[PDB]
Order: sequence, then C-alpha cells, then structure tokens
Amino acid sequence: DFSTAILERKKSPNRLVVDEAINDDNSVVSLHPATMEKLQLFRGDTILIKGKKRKDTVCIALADETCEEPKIRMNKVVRSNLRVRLGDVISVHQCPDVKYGKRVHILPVDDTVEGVTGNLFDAYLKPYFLEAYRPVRKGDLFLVRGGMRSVEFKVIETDPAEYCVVAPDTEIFCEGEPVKREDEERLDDVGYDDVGGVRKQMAQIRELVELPLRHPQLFKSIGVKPPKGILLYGPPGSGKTLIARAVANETGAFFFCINGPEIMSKLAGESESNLRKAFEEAEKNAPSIIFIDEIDSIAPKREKTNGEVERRIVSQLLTLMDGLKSRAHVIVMGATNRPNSIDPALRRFGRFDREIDIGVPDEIGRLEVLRIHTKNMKLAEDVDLERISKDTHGYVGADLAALCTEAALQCIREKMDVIDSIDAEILNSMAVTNEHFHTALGNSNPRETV
Amino acid sequence: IHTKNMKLAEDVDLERISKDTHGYVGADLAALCTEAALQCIREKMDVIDSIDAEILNSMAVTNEHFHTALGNSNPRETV
Amino acid sequence: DFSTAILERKKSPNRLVVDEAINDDNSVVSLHPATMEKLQLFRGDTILIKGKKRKDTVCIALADETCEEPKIRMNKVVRSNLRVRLGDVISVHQCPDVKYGKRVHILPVDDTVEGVTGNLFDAYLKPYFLEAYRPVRKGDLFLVRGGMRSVEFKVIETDPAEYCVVAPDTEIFCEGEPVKREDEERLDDVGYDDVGGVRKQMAQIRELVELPLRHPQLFKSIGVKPPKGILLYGPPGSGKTLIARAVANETGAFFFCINGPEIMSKLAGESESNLRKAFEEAEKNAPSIIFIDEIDSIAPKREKTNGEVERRIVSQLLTLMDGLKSRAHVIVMGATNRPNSIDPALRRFGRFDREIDIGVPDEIGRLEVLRIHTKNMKLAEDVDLERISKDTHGYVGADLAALCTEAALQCIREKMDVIDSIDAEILNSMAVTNEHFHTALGNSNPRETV
Ligand SMILES: Nc1ncnc2c1ncn2[C@@H]1O[C@H](COP(=O)(O)OP(=O)(O)O)[C@@H](O)[C@H]1O
Ligand SMILES: Nc1ncnc2c1ncn2[C@@H]1O[C@H](COP(=O)(O)OP(=O)(O)O)[C@@H](O)[C@H]1O
Repeated sequence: DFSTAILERKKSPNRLVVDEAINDDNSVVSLHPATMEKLQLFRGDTILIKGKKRKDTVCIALADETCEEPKIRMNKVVRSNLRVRLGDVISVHQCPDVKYGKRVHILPVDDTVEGVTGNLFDAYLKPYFLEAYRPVRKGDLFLVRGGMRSVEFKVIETDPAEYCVVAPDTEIFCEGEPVKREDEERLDDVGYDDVGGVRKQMAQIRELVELPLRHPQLFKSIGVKPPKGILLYGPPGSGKTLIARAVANETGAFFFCINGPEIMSKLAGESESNLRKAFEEAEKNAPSIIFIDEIDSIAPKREKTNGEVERRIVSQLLTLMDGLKSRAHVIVMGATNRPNSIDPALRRFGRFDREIDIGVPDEIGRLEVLRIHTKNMKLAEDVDLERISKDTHGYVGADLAALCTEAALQCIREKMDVIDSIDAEILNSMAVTNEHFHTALGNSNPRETV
Repeated sequence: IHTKNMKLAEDVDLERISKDTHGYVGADLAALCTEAALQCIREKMDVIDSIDAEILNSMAVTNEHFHTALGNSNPRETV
Repeated sequence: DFSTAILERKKSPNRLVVDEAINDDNSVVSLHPATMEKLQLFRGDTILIKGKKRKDTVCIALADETCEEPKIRMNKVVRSNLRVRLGDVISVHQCPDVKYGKRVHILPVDDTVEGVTGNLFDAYLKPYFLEAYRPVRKGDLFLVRGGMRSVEFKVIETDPAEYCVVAPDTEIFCEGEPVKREDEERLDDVGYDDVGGVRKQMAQIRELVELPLRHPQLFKSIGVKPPKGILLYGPPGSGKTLIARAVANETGAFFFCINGPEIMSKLAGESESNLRKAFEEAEKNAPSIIFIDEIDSIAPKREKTNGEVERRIVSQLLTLMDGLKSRAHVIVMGATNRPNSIDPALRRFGRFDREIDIGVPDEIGRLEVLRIHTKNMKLAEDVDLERISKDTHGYVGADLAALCTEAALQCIREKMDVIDSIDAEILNSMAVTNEHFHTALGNSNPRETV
C-alpha cells in the first residue's frame, strides 16, 4: 500500500544514526565518503538535516573515513538544534538554496550572560563567524567559548528568511535585552565531551545504559532483563559524579541524586523516608538514573556499622534495590572511593551487578582532561598542555581542573591591575601563559601498586 | 537452562563454554547467556523502531556473542 | 691542511646516526625524505652503507617522515652486517652498479640448524627472496623466520662478484655442510625488538646506560659522574632479566649475571668471594653490566635477615657498590618482584640511585608481546592477536610467551600424527589456529589497585 511503502522505505541511505563528533564545530557534520557518494553530496556542501519535534538545521557536510557508513558525526550543539540524542535517527537532505546572509539578528541567553559586560560582538560573534562561512537557521542556539566562560546565543532572524550562510558581507545585529531560556536545556551542560581519561570505562557504561534508557519499550518484547545497579570505583575527584551527570544528560534520563552525607545528616526515620521517596520519584519520572554519591556513607560493611538505625538504612537500600523492577526503567549508579568498605550484600545479583573501576588517568588521559578545562580559556603559544600532562603524574581529574582554574586566576591578577567589574572583550584577549601554569603547579595538593 | 528460549548457532559449543567458565556460579552463567543475547540483538538488528516475534525467533546467538560476553564477566575451592 | 679538511668535513649529510627500524626487513633501511633529497637518492634505490671494521652492505633506501633528518632506521641484521650498534655513525654512499644475480651460494650456520632436517630452500630461502629483489653482499649474514624457529644463513658467494640483487632468474645454491660461527654474535640474541609493553621504561633505561656504556671516554673530559645502580621492579616474568640482556647486547657491554639463589646456595665465605669476583671480572671486561637477579635473596631488609653470615653478604654488596667508581665503566642492574623487602640501604646515593617500575602490560603492551612470540610461527587468518590481548587481562610477558608456546605444541599434536623427527618444509607449512590459542587459554596460570 501507498503509506505502507513510505514507512517501509525508511531504510534509505538518507536515514542515518547520530554519533559523536571528533571535531567540535557547531556548523560541521561528518559523514562516510561512500555515504556522501550514495547521497550525492560533496565535501563543503551545506546540507539540511531534519530531526525530532518537527525541528531542522543546516550544516557543512564533511568526509570522514573513520565515520561509520550508516552513521553521522555531530557535536552537542547540532544534536540539540535537532531535538535528538546520540543513537537517534535523522534524515539528511540536499540544501541547494543557501544564499549568503544580508543581515542576521543574534541575541544571547540571559543565564549565560550573568555578570558579563561590554560588546558581545567583538568578544564572541566576530571571531566565531570570521571567514568560517557558517550556515545559520532561525530559532537555532549555539555556543561560543572564550573569556573564562561560554555564551549561548539564539538566532532571532535571518535575511534571506529561515536560513542563510553568514558571509563577510553579512550584517550581524546583536543589540537588545538578552533572551530568556525556553523548553531547551543549557548547551554548557555536562556531556561525554567533558569527561576525559576514561575512554574504555565510558564505552562500558554507555553500552549498559543506552539500550535500557534510550529504548525502554524494547525490553518489553524481549524477555531479557537488563542491569539495574552499577558501582563506580575510584579516588575522590576522578569524575564519578561527572560521568553520572554526563550519562543522564546524553540519554535524556531523569537525574535524581542521592548524597551519602545528605541522607545520613537527617533524623532517624527521615533518612529512610527520603531514601524511599528518591526511588519513588525516579520510577515516576522514568527512564531515570539514581546517583548515590559517597555510597559508603549509607550502606557501609556490617563491621563498620556501629549504630542500630545505621544498619536499618543499609537494609532499606538493599530492599529498595530488590524492590526495583526492570519494567521500572531506572538505573542506579553508586559511587565510592572505598570499594572494600562497602557492604558486600550490594554486589549481589539484582542489586549492583556490574562494577566499573575509574582509576587515575595516564599521560594521554591527563592531556584530554587539560584540554577540557582550557576550552573557555585563551592560551599562549608558550603553553604546552602535552608537557603539563607529562609532569602532572598522579593527578586526578579534579587536580588537573584545579590547576587550570588556578592558572586562570594567576592570569587575571598578573595581567589586570585596577578596573573597578571586567568586560567580555578584555577577558577574551588575556592569555594564560606557561608562567601562570608553573605558578599553579608550585601550589598544588595531589599512586598505583601491583 | 538459560539458552532454552534462545536460537543458537551450530558454531555454539555449550560444552566448551562450561570447560572455560571454571569458578562460575549459576547466576554468572545465567548473566553470560543474557549478555550474549543482548550482544546478538545489537550486532544483528540495526534500526527497527519495537521488534516483532518472527524476526526475534530467527536471529541466532553466535560463538562470537558468547566470546564477547566472556570478555566482560565478573565471576575458588580449597581443602 | 689536506687531511685536516677530510676529518673536519665528517659533518656531511652522508654521515648518519644508527637508529631502530619500525619495519623489520633485513634488506631495507629508512631515511628522512629531506635527507634523501640532500643525498640525491630515490625511494627503492639500492645504497651502499659502510660501517665499522672496514665492513659494508647494500640496502633498499626508503623515505620515512618519522625518521630524524640526521639519523637512519635499520634492523639488527643490517646493524650487525655493518659491525655497528644503535647510536653509532655510518656513511651512506650511492650504489649504481647493482646488477641482478646470476647465481648465489648461501649456507646456514650450524648453531641455528641443530636438529633441523629437509631442504632449507623450500622452507626458508624460497619465500624469503620471492619477488622481494633483495640486495645481497658476500660475507653477509641474515635471519629467516618460520617453522617454530629462526635460521641464520651466510652469503658464501655472488655472481656478479661481491654484491648483486637476488632476482627471479637468480640461481640459489644451498647444498653442503653448515658453516661454523666465527667472530659474530647470534642474530637470534635478545634485542630491544624482543621486549614489548615497556616503551617508556625502555627509553628511560636506554638514556641512563647508552651514554656511559657507548661513550665511556666522554665522561673523562666531562666532570659529571653518571649512574651506577638501577633497580628494576615488577612481578615475576615481566621481562626484568630480558631488559638487562637486551640492553647489554644492544650496547656491546660485557654481561655478568649474578643470581640471588646461586650466590646464597654457596658455603659461608664462598658466597662473598663469588660476589667480589663477579664485580672484579666486570671491571676488567668493562664497559660492563652486572645483573643481580632476585636481588632480594641477597641483600633483604635487616628485619628479614635471620642469619649472621646473611647480614655479612648484604654488607658485602653495599661496599662493593660503594667501592665501584664511575671511571670503572660498570653499570649494576638489580631486579626484584618485592621492592619493599629489599634493604633500604641499597637505595642510597652511590649505590642504586635510580629505580624503574616495569608493571603489568596493558592491552597495547600485551599485543606487542604476542607479536614477539609468534615471529617464528605460521599463524592462520582466523588468528586475532588483538582479540587475545583484549582477553589476556592480568597476564605478564611470560604468561603471554607461555600461551604462544602452548598454542604451538597444541598445533604440533593436532596437525601432525605419526612422522618418526619432523623436517623444516613441513614445520614451516603448519599454521597455529584460533582453536589452538583457545585451548592454550583454557589451561593457563596467570591485579592493580590505587
Ligand atoms: N575525568 C575527568 N575529566 C574531566 N574533568 C574531570 C574529570 N574528573 C574530574 N573532573 C573535574 O573535577 C571535578 C571532580 O569532581 P567529581 O566529578 O565529583 O569527582 P568524583 O565523583 O570522582 O569524586 C568534576 O566536577 C570535573 O569538573
Ligand atoms: N616484556 C616482555 N616482552 C616479551 N617477552 C617477555 C616480556 N616479559 C617476559 N617475556 C618473556 O617471558 C620470559 C620471562 O622471564 P624474565 O625475563 O626472567 O622475567 P622477570 O625477570 O621479570 O621475572 C622472558 O624470558 C621472555 O621470553
């Protein structure tokens, strides 16, 4: 039949799976060269991608031999501008009517420009569009990095209408009161691109969570019950909380965070009531991820429990895990730096079945972490992030994140004298030097045996 | 027991898996089957959406799916 | 002056430093493309390299952007055929008179063909020269891998005389009694190419030893005293003994091996006499490397010493280390799997100043080790050494080496029925399958915390 032929032909090489981008560019999508040959698209060509919630965007298509044939590489900005997530399916369409822009009206989002002063054009939009020939579509939201922060901007209007390429003859209008956020999450929200040095561990977590959280109705047909509990192990500041938030944001899963001390600070009975209500809310707003931080505060070993009501909380957690069904679509993530202090009853089948060890990052892993916390920072040529990673042996994710923030403050004090209060165009121009990173290394507070 | 509702390839050797899975309890072996089952779902099925019965009944779990499940497993007796 | 102008012009781009080869080929040397442009040599061209002891060879020159401009990449066979070692200087010269071979007489070395039977041509030389167009020079020695071993062959004669390229019309003569080894070390001797999974650790050791052992007269002019003692740490079978033999062979240093139990098995007084004589011999035959294996057998902690004559041996070792001078050109290498059981007095400045931790190899490091012990083995396409390294988590160098030898025996039994005794042409044809590696994995006897 007519409509049946439409729906069954949804296996066209024009329908591709959303994958991660190697190069973080808001205007560039990467495809396999055999896929672009099938779809008759040339490198550099602007394509129209249609996503979910009847939303669409225009991007530069680029050939990548590392990109899978049925997949498409796109960054978090492009992904959001299509109302999609990694693993979803979009359809790529030819875009031959992309005329250069006559004038574009762009405004920032208030929650990203809190405290920011001065002209946003010279600090952000000017170097952003400069000789880049960026495709721009009305209603889009993009992220610009620089000046110790990141600003989110909205495309208010385009001339010609709906979409145009921002050329050197395009007038960029960015005056007026910042726009207020509406039905869209922050582009600065933590994603997989914000977690470094745990490539293997991230892939493992992703495999376990993506199917139950992205396709929950799939296990209704299959008789296979997926994992419920995952135990993240690793020293403090190794990104356990980060990985959890990244996974929840990237999956669209409802994120409920239980904190070990937060539960244990409450009265007798109030801690278990809070513990139940946390599990209840997650089931109601499922697909969900319950993140139990410092899980050793709650549920320690029966030897280390020197309290009557404390043993009542360990038992409450075990039964909440047992009482949780696969059909509930809730994944519980526990985190501890003391895996051997945790009660062994949690490791039981039906509770915390799988365990991921997030150790200390190696030279390569540290360089990745250093790149993440220098994203919104202007760096000098005298800066060598490869050399810093070579020296910072025994540093965790937080130790490296603190080194960047300290080198950033050392740069603020050293370069800026009396202002009062700084404006964006001056913050975006000051560069963090190797001397600022050396000074931060000298005042730092950061081992592995067989 | 945990391959009863599963289509298995001729390349599958449950005798060889039992020879290798020394120190595995009932749950460890049950988890190995469910993991090899999911590895088969992902590897064989691309984009459906949601699967229907006649297609699920046709996909066979291979020795490669059981090898991949063995590589990611978390399983002693003295006198 | 005339002869002064010759000697001072020894900074010609034709004089290059001997570096390691990425690709192990007895006929190929790699140079930088800017160096070949300076020397007017094209890729594929046969060049004449002159080394030490008035020795020379002919190789295929190839362009490599990873090769340093003043360096040359060559394997251990080419290196030996020039009487040179890594770091030495050779001179590359144009070779335009390389005519194809009419006939070459090649014979194996006895110590490599012990127990081997059948025609060596069909098993080794035939697939070795096949469509390879190998430059061959008289007096040369080369290594051919296959049939669970490696055979060393000598180039007895060439037609045209001295050197020729072995083409498909070249007659290869290999009949007669094997030649006896003369003034040349075994090509199967352990080298840096035989040690895998310790890239960073090897580079560290090499930097510390190469200058004092390759250029000992250099520190006579400089007032800098180099390291004497190095402590290698790591579990049993992680290649500590291997690294020591590799370093000694690659440097040409005299190798004296002290064994912890060997010393401790001797009578009271005989152990210290042996310990002194070991240090004395090394000084006499210097540049030398003293390798003290199981250093914790000798010299354990003063608490763990429950013997009077045992404490006399620990003290003997400390004074022998103190009594050793930089001017002696002897480097002492200690090895232990129990670094915390070793006497802390050894770690003192003047004794064991530097410490190298050779841990357990990662997925990449294990794959390297697997490649090393499959060098002389025929492998099926069904073999996936990448997958074996993925599975063999927690395996050390010896564990992986044993897995190969077991899969090799499993192949011998499974493929060969009743022979008696096997000959070379049949051994070279039998391939080790993934089933042989699975069977070896099933019968194996192989942890890291923060
Ligand atoms: N793997 C990492 N990559 C990048 N940043 C990291 C990483 N690990 C930690 N950080 C940074 O340091 C902080 C450490 O806090 P956290 O995630 O709570 O660590 P943990 O939960 O392991 O104790 C994070 O908020 C993040 O900004
Ligand atoms: N890093 C390695 N690469 C390759 N082979 C190795 C490695 N480590 C060990 N082996 C192999 O296994 C054997 C282990 O013995 P050994 O070198 O004495 O280990 P260790 O001294 O650390 O106890 C070596 O002879 C070698 O054949």
